Amino acid sequence: TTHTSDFLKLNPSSGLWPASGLGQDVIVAVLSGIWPESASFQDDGMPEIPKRWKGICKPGTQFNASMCNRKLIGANYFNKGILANDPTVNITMNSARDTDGHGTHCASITAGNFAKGVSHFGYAPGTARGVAPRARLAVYKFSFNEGTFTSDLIAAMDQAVADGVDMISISYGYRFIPLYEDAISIASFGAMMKGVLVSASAGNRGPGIGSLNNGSPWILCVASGHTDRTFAGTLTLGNGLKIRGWSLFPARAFVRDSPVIYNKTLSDCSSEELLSQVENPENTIVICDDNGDFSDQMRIITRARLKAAIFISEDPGVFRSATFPNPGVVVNKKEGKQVINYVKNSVTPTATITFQETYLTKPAPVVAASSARGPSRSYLGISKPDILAPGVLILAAYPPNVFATSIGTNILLSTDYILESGTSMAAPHAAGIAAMLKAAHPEWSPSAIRSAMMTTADPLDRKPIKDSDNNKAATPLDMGAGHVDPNRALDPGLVYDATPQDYVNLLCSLNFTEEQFKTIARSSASHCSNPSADLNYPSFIALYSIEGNFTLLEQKFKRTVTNVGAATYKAKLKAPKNSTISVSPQILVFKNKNEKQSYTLTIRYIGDSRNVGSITWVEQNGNHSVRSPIVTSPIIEVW
Amino acid sequence: TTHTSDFLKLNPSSGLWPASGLGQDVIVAVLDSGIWPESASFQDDGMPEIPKRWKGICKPGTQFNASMCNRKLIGANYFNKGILANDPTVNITMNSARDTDGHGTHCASITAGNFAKGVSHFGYAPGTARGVAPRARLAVYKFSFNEGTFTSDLIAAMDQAVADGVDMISISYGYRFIPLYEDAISIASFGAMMKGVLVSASAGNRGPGIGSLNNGSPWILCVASGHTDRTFAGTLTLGNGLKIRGWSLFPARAFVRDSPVIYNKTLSDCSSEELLSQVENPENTIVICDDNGDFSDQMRIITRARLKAAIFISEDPGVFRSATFPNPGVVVNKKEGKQVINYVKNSVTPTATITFQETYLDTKPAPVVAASSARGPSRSYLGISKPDILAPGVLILAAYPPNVFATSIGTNILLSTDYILESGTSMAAPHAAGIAAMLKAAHPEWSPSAIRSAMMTTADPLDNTRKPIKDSDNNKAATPLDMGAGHVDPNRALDPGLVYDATPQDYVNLLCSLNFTEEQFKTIARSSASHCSNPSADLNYPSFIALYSIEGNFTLLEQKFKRTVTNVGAATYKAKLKAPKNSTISVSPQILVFKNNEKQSYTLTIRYIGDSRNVGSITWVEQNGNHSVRSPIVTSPIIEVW
Ligand SMILES: *[C@@H]1O[C@H](CO)[C@@H](O[C@@H]2O[C@H](CO)[C@@H](O)[C@H](O)[C@H]2NC(C)=O)[C@H](O[C@@H]2O[C@@H](C)[C@@H](O)[C@@H](O)[C@@H]2O)[C@H]1NC(C)=O
Ligand SMILES: *[C@@H]1O[C@H](CO)[C@@H](O[C@@H]2O[C@H](CO)[C@@H](O)[C@H](O)[C@H]2NC(C)=O)[C@H](O[C@@H]2O[C@@H](C)[C@@H](O)[C@@H](O)[C@@H]2O)[C@H]1NC(C)=O
Ligand SMILES: *[C@@H]1O[C@H](CO)[C@@H](O[C@@H]2O[C@H](CO)[C@@H](O)[C@H](O)[C@H]2NC(C)=O)[C@H](O[C@@H]2O[C@@H](C)[C@@H](O)[C@@H](O)[C@@H]2O)[C@H]1NC(C)=O
Ligand SMILES: *[C@@H]1O[C@H](CO)[C@@H](O[C@@H]2O[C@H](CO)[C@@H](O)[C@H](O)[C@H]2NC(C)=O)[C@H](O[C@@H]2O[C@@H](C)[C@@H](O)[C@@H](O)[C@@H]2O)[C@H]1NC(C)=O
Ligand SMILES: *[C@@H]1O[C@H](CO)[C@@H](O[C@@H]2O[C@H](CO)[C@@H](O)[C@H](O)[C@H]2NC(C)=O)[C@H](O)[C@H]1NC(C)=O
Ligand SMILES: *[C@H]1O[C@H](CO)[C@@H](O)[C@H](O[C@@H]2O[C@@H](C)[C@@H](O)[C@@H](O)[C@@H]2O)[C@H]1NC(C)=O
Repeated sequence: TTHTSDFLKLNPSSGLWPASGLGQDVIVAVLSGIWPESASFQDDGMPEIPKRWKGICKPGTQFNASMCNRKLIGANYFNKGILANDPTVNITMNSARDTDGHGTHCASITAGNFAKGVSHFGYAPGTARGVAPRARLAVYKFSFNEGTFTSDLIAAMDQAVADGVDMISISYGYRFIPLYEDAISIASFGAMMKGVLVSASAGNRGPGIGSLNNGSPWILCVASGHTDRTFAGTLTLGNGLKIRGWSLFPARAFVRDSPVIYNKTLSDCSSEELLSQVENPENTIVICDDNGDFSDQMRIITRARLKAAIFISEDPGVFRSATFPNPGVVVNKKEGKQVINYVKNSVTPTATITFQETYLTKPAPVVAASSARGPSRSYLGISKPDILAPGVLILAAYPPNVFATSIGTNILLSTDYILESGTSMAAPHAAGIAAMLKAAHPEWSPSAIRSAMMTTADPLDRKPIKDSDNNKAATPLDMGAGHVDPNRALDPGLVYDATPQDYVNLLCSLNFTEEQFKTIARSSASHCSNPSADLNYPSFIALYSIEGNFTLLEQKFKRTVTNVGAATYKAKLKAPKNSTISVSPQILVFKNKNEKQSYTLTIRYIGDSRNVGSITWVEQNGNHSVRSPIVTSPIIEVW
Repeated sequence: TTHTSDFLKLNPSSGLWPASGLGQDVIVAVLDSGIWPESASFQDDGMPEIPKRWKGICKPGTQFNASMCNRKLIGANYFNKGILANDPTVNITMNSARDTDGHGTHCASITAGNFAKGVSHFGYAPGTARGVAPRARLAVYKFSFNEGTFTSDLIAAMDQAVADGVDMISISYGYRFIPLYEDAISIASFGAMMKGVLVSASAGNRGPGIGSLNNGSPWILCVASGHTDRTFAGTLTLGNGLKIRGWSLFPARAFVRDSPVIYNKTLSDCSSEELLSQVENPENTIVICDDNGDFSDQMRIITRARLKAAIFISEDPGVFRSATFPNPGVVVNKKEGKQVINYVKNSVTPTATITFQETYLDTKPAPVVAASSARGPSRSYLGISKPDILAPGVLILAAYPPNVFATSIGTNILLSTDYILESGTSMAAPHAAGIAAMLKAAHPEWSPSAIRSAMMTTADPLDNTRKPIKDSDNNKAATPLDMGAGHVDPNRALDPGLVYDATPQDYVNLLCSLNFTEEQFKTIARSSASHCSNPSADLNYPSFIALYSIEGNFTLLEQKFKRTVTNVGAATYKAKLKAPKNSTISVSPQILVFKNNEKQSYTLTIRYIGDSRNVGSITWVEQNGNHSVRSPIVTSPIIEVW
């Protein structure tokens, strides 16, 4: 977060920040605790706490009722699930204090206060701050070293909603269970019913189809993108050749004019014995061929105590990890050829590598290969995930007394700020943005706010955003509407709104037993005479069975769009491959603010493979562009 | 130097700094392995224009061009003819004033480094770095090259510096085992002195044996090295709550928390690689090392064995001068070492936690004379007490070339840095030189000798506890042969009241009394004086030494010293005497009255007997004021001279 808000174009001059006061008057809850004494959680520029708030600072182990402030305004923890499970347990950290790190990291990403002069062992240096630097923090810890319990999770969410939180951020997910057994979904439904939007991670079991979790209609489901940041061990050869490779070695290693060797017998870097046969290992650099297992090469290299290693690799796994315990660089295939060449055509080939360099990459963003993919096996009906946000190697606060990274085989390091990857990092970005949107428009519903963020998202990086796993254009099942564009989201022109009743009607059309229905609903609605699955959503999915012959299919979607800008819009269409689409009316006229207008989209398609297209309502006498993606998809095994 | 000027009490409010403008109008030359110009210490952010007086060049060379200078680094010159003449076949890789070693960059920043924000030695000693004289001008003269260092090049560098009109000279080099007329630094220094330029030189690091110093010449400011009050911590906490502030300089934020500790006499020696290789799960276990007089070997065996960490029991002063700490660990004293071992023996599942990158400014006592700081008396010239003065020289933080080996982690990882910790009289001298330079800026007419006088008679012989400064090698009171007059006290030195002055002619007369052949005489004096009808060894010096042969029977001896003291303050002083053990001293007159630059002479007389170097002093304390002019006295055997 020393760059992330810049990457999002956020700034004090104009856009969401000024409009929202950096979220000072809004409150975002974060469902493993927090390390309160971190700089990210101090309150230097914070105005008084809004009267509305009455949340507690619940005492516990190494945590007392004065631990809160105008920034970290609430702290609560929920451990009854653990105890009920086994009253024999001694909970070491019986409070909201974080002993894992995940909770601290997420909290600072979403609403970390400005923190000067931080870095990840020299990388990504600068001032850290949350996407919403003045948003209020309410911590709810349900994850403990001794266990994490579904019911505790739900108890935490319910307490947060009950506390009057403006937004909820949760970087957890469960798979393989139907909605009426899905903890986060059950609680989210409740949150939505009460006007609180929930941001949750899509999960990290990508890139296989339908691999995401938290894919519920009443949740903002967030996928993870790379930013334009990179970390360098600049590689210079004895012949002047200079290459900006990749490195995250956590110290200013000194490797200058050292002997480089390339030996096919060991070039694999998979044999400890072989590597142990290179003389003067401590002053020599070895080249490692691409063998699809970098982290094993790094381990063998680290164990053998080589000066450094040059790794040839383009495996996306490499660029999401901060594990770099031994000096070395990673280079792509072409570059790897240049290097090997230099070595073979020389006696006395040498190399120099420097570290702790950080640069601000094309193209970006890119969908992380491991970001889980739609459609939702919780509910195929509605396209997921919703939106893309930065989640690869993000810098945020961290507990000073836990393992952070490693040097050599025997040295562990700790830190105040660490780089971390995952949809876990992305979600809190969205949550903060959502919170600022809500501060700018205090009347906007959870659904409208998700709408602003979506129809305003950018699907381009100026080409279509790529999927890192295959290098082809990302789908809405990869990135939803696209990369969050906070500033635009401030002024979307049209929003696809929805009400609590609308979700009840949706839940109702699912045809669960009334007991299952009650499980999810539980006390926000009763068993519901107007079932309706066509929930007013800012995106479109068209599904097709794969059980037998494929035949031309057709689908019709009804949408209502309210004007938040008098204005008129013309629909522009781009039909998914091998399909046709049509809308009606083709034009929407608006007399004045708040007026609502409906339309119907119709797709005619055939299955076999997920094709994409879209529909944009572009303003004729203005610069508003309301975009909604469209995707066809097979009908897959649901939970 | 993130603390060092604070340790010396220097500040912008009052004292030497304001009085001198932090040395902005003065110039100090560093006879060097050169310099790394692009360092933050050598930028010119607060620097006024370069004084017109200066006409020194920015001599081009390898990777160094004529624009490499600025209002801070105002001069750069190098001298390599000695190398070439010795062998024209040589290819000098860095043929310029650019530093490829580091020593020169370190010394330069210590003496006149500009304020540099947010620096540290891998997390230790963090803060703003600055020279003892943050606005002094730098003139670099490089005579030391990777391919060689030549006496004649050294002399050529000094002469060029004097010729350039430098105000002060700093040189952290020394040679031993040679008579004055073969002593390069002395020869050149005589020339510098003759022309009103004081030379600060290190006393050397072959202490603590007697007469081990170099640069012990009457016309040189000979500087010894002290510890400061700074310490570096791996706080050690045991599983039983016991918390110990041990010593550590591991160059990263290692994470060692609640780890298993073992104490096993069979390997507690930490000298067997094989033995240590027998401890299972070495990567998660902490081993205790007994005191065996060779810590650095223990550290090597531990590092090679890849233990989580080690707890070293040691009080060896060698440990506290080194930044070599490639593996997590702590060093504890003997008592603490007992507590730890106890805890371990009386427990199953003993554990420990160590944290790093902690730095404290609380140490008592300080300063302390470094065990390795070379000791008087001068085998160059027993006649005059050496060294002259004490200054911070142990683990000093200063600039360093970014592209050279700095320190180490594990057996295979080398690190580099912009600012490094370094120990030795090498670090002390540039401290004195900067102070001398500021004194000269405050009093533009003061001679080199007067300035050395101000620094000496104003030096403090007591430590932060108000006891007499200790010798780290034995823990007894330091001698003037260990620390000269004592620890520099810049602010006081600004207003000494009385100075023991001297003139170029005075040194000629001294040189003359040495009775060298006239060729030898010419070697040293070369062209500043001619072969000298008023020989005189009683050089007007701010200290006293009384020598006694050890060749046979010891018999009551007597010595008389004549001193002249000029008043730099109308005032009157009464002499207070403290006679060295087993001896008597007397002065006359016992009182000095001053009407208004007036000069007044007196004679000190010691009656002593040899056997062992005893110390005493003579202080001229002002009756109607707060001036105190102190001069140490020391008896000494007469040892083999060079
Ligand atoms: C949870 O903490 C308890 C203390 O609050 C532990 O029992 C206390 O444990 C002491 C440590 O062995 C023991 O000296 C005390 O007699 C005992 N007394 C009480 C009432 O706390 C408990 O440890 C378990 O129960 C104790 C009594 C022993 O039987 C241990 O062997 C058990 O592990 C702690 N529970 C756990 C699972 O750690
Ligand atoms: C390339 O790969 C191997 C790295 O271990 C080297 O072979 C090994 O050489 C060792 C002595 O250098 C020897 O003890 C090992 O038995 C041997 N291992 C194997 C699998 O052969 C090889 O060195 C070359 O080949 C060996 C056999 C000797 O003939 C050496 O003199 C050769 O340099 C490494 N280097 C090269 C240039 O192939
Ligand atoms: C001193 O620098 C010279 C020029 O850079 C070196 O001579 C040159 O070395 C090159 C590499 O061997 C070679 O391509 C050039 O033809 C050669 N000659 C000239 C005029 O440049 C010189 O290297 C030494 O002398 C050469 C001729 C070889 O015999 C080497 O063995 C020598 O090292 C450098 N001298 C040294 C001591 O490095
Ligand atoms: C203290 O150190 C001894 C030397 O390392 C340990 O003995 C060594 O134990 C190894 C297995 O632990 C074994 O492979 C080595 O051959 C043996 N070496 C020597 C010189 O004794 C000893 O460990 C104890 O005694 C040994 C023989 C085994 O029986 C272990 O199980 C014992 O712990 C050391 N004793 C310590 C921890 O108590
Ligand atoms: C003298 O050395 C300086 C130091 O670089 C040269 O200036 C640099 O030139 C490079 C071009 O290769 C630039 O990238 C650096 O930023 C320049 N820095 C500046 C502002 O000096 C300078 O050009 C050299 N002059 C000559 C005549 O060689
Ligand atoms: C709890 O918070 C911190 C963390 O332990 C404690 O240091 C506080 O100690 C007590 O309050 C502070 C303000 C100080 O006066 C100290 O001396 C007290 O013991 C504690 N704070 C409170 C409000 O209990």
